[PDB]
Amino acid sequence: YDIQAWKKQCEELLNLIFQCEDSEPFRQPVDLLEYPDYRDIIDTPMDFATVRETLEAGNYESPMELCKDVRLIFSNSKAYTPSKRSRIYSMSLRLSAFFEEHISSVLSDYKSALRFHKR
Ligand SMILES: COC(=O)Nc1ccc(Cc2ccncc2)cc1
Repeated sequence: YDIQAWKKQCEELLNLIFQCEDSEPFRQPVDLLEYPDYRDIIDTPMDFATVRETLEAGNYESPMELCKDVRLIFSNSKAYTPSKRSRIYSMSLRLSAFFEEHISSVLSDYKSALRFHKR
């Protein structure tokens, strides 16, 4: 029932994502010089360094907020892909499955801890 445990659990999950070769296109903001029309399609850019920085700044209140930003990285990749068979999109699908598999217990434990706090 540790209400604060999610933060280090998220730091460790982010460390695992950074070690994954599938995260390489998503470690830094999309290069607008290489994809000049990117902001015509994508309203809110997001990447794993921004997520890590937001967490380290103490600007996430809950793992649900972190999860919303990580999910935005994947929906941006799906929205920008010209094909469902593109390399970067295919990497986002595997990385998304890995993320969802690992974030599930973080979300469950935090919500359980908060319910216990308000029992
Ligand atoms: C400096 O790193 C980048 O610019 N990385 C990157 C990440 C996503 C995209 C967008 C995309 C393209 C094709 N399929 C799916 C999504 C482009 C580039």
